[PDB]
Amino acid sequence: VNELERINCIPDQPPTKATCDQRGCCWNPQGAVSVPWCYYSKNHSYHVEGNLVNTNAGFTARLKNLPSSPVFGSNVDNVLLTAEYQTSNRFHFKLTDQTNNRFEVPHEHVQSFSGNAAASLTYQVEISRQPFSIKVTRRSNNRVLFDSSIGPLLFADQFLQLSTRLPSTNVYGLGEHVHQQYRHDMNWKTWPIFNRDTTPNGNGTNLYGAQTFFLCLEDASGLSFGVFLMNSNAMEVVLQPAPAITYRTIGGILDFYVFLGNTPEQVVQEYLELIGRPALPSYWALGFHLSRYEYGTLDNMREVVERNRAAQLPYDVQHADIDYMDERRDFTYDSVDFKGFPEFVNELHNNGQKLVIIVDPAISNNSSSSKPYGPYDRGSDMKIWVNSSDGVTPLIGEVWPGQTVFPDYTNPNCAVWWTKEFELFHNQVEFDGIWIDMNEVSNFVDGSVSGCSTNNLNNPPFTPRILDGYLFCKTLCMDAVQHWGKQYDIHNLYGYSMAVATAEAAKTVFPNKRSFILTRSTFAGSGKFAAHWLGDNTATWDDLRWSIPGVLEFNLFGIPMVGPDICGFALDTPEELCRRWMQLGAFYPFSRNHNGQGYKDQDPASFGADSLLLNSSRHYLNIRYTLLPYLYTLFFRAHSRGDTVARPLLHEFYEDNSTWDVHQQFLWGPGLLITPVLDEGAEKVMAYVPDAVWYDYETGSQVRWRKQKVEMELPGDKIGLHLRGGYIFPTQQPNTTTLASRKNPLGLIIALDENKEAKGELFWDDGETKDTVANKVYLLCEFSVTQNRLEVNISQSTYKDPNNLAFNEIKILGTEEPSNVTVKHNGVPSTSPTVTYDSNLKVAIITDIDLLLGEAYTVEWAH
Ligand SMILES: *[C@@H]1O[C@H](CO)[C@@H](O[C@@H]2O[C@H](CO)[C@@H](O)[C@H](O)[C@H]2NC(C)=O)[C@H](O)[C@H]1NC(C)=O
Ligand SMILES: O=S(=O)([O-])O[C@@H]([C@H](O)[C@@H](O)[C@@H](O)CO)[C@H](O)C[S@+]1C[C@@H](O)[C@H](O)[C@H]1CO
Ligand SMILES: *[C@@H]1O[C@H](CO)[C@@H](O)[C@H](O)[C@H]1NC(C)=O
Repeated sequence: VNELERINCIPDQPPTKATCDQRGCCWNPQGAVSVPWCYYSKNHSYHVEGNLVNTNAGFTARLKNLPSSPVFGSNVDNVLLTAEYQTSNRFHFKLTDQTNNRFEVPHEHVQSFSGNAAASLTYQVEISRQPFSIKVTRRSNNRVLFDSSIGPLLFADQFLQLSTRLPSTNVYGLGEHVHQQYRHDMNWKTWPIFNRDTTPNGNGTNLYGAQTFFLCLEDASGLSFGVFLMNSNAMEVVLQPAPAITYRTIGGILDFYVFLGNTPEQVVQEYLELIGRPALPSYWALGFHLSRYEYGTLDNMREVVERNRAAQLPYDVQHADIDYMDERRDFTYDSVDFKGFPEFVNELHNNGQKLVIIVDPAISNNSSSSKPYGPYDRGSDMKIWVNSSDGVTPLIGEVWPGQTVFPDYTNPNCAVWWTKEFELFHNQVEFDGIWIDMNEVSNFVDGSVSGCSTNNLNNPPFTPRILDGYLFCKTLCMDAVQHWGKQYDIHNLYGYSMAVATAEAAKTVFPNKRSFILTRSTFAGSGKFAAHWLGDNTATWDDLRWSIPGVLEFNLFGIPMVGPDICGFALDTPEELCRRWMQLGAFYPFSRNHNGQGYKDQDPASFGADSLLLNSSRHYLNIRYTLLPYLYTLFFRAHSRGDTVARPLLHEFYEDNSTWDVHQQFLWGPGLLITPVLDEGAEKVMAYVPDAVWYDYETGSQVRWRKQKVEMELPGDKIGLHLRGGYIFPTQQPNTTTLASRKNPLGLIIALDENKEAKGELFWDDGETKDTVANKVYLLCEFSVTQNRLEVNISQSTYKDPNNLAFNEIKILGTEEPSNVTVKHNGVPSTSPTVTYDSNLKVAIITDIDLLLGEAYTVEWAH
């Protein structure tokens, strides 16, 4: 037994031969660091009893427990395996207790499979019976993708474990954590997953959300696969250099999906087809957002808003944190410090901006006839609180307002209550979107104001290595009771259920609009409802660097609108760090500068009306806004097809092994390469330039670099931005708000490849109506350039923007001088446009043209 393949039999304590012998495992203390001294033997677990049975969907097998001493308690004697060949690219298998119903995640999107095994499978499944293992191989090359035979199946009531070999070390995903790098360290690493309010720092703890998905790039051909575990109990995932991964959970069932794709993008698409593709955001949510904890007063907030508006900062959204509230209570505002809040909301709206308000789940229980607190009275009337273990008394904890009860968003009636609270509050403050926070759920006491009873839920036989080592730390008692079940089973689902309930509330408060929901805690599928931010980071260079893997991983998870707090939540931010973070932050799919309580101001204009930081911030935000039609179309593809938005280099450049661990650069979609300076004092960045033609975004000059590491010169006012040859990028003249920018002239940037060809697309709808994609009210056009000729081709034409939008500029990169430029409309000539040519840079710009959005054109030229 090769030491890299040993599966640890003593995860719970310092390894001893005595414990090893008792557990019937193998003892060998002579390995390298982290190699398990005690590891499972060749036959520990389950065997198949009798024959497999064909079903319409796949097959079932009965697994029988081989005799073994009970380590983490009540072992499951008869296990049922149910396997379903759900699609050509997705396999589903579950291990359940044959004679008892167990908790299964009540997911809102995923449904039970009815139907027949798919035809033309890209995979094969192989079951070994003595001892049990399950293998999933790729049919084309027989590559073993999933293979549980490396370790036992373990299945006790509060301890379930299965391992899989992996075909490579290119492993990406799992969450929510700060991994620091994007490609996984496979060198004996354990990642705990249990929704927790904790600082995203260098300690590798469980954080706000629970994401069990990972993607593996098998080799340079691009062939990739993914694995998702549908389980919401506390768990940890163990990575080792075999390479192999082990999932270790403390309840529910092992419900696994395996996805195959021809590229990393296709694996993500397969995962999202299962779990739910992300919502198409409101176009305004793609703009820049500004926020802080404790402006203190509306006057102070209003002063910040005004100096950034005075600076002409692209600036769509203002967030109001708990300081707007009357003593930190939801659905109120402070009538003294925030007197005139409704007038301020009108000011934002008149300026073409949006208000996003924070709402916390926990509700103050302080109410009397003397001073009623409406949300609590109404919630108690409807009996929609999380209860203590007696099943009848609302659990009391403590959050921002003091003592609180917690809504049980798993109860359908709770969404009715929540909806009414928002309707009532929206009648006072006409906010545009909702930021749901502290929804792990976060509790300032451990469990409840009276602690937690000692029992198998609060104190289980095995505890994954979660921060502080107790499940109820800074959250609710594990024996608290909700509609879907006990907190032990549904804790990781709280913020998911809250986001589902908040989207329901939006149906009434914002009829037929998308609005915007931003959530802290997530589960698999949360992106269908909400954006995410990476939580309470710190103003350090480490946090700046660590942000990029976090953004890429949430894109894998189908929450593409993701970003950190730009400049750093905790601590005063250094000018240089904030300047670099604003440059990079202009390109986070969710772009928000947010700051903690009491720290020095870090809004862009606070650095000086004429400062390098403000100038550069404005410059790069103006570039972001210019590329919004491109970014929005990327979101359209995430929503409709399941593509990533912020995308790892390796998803486009998988043939090139130098991209497999790149985490200091990323792409927008296939075509825009972003190269930030991430090191203090630096005016350079060591960067990778992939195997494509690349053009400097601002000058349009073709770089000489290709497929190579470079030292990119990036002075204090620059971030690297390069356009990929072969792509056509739709643009729109920027303005300080997207309300205004969407009325502006459009442009095309044609970045020619080595063959002088390029292709692109543009999605365009009204930017805010819900279901425009499902109801087919949108424009989708395709651009292609193949020598001497641009074609604009319309594939869907069921929305026509009333603002007379047209492409009034075409910039062609990598071209010899165009002559005789001719424009045809539906094949019919043809006015001569203006052409400007830079012969040193090989850039042509065509102007004095008006190609109406939604019409077919051909633009032809000679050389
Ligand atoms: C939490 O406890 C409350 C009682 O405090 C339960 O309320 C019941 O709710 C239903 C309406 O759905 C009513 O038919 C019952 O009359 C209520 N019971 C009482 C005693 O008033 C509530 O069901 C509990 N929640 C959970 C998840 O168990
Ligand atoms: O006092 S804090 O440190 O700021 O509290 C944070 C943690 O709960 C934890 O660090 C401490 O409670 C334990 O020391 C909490 O997450 C802040 S919330 C999310 C943020 O984005 C909003 O601006 C804040 C107000 O709504
Ligand atoms: C930009 O927006 C302002 C409103 O903030 C508007 O007055 C102005 O005309 C817009 N500029 C255009 C049309 O580019």
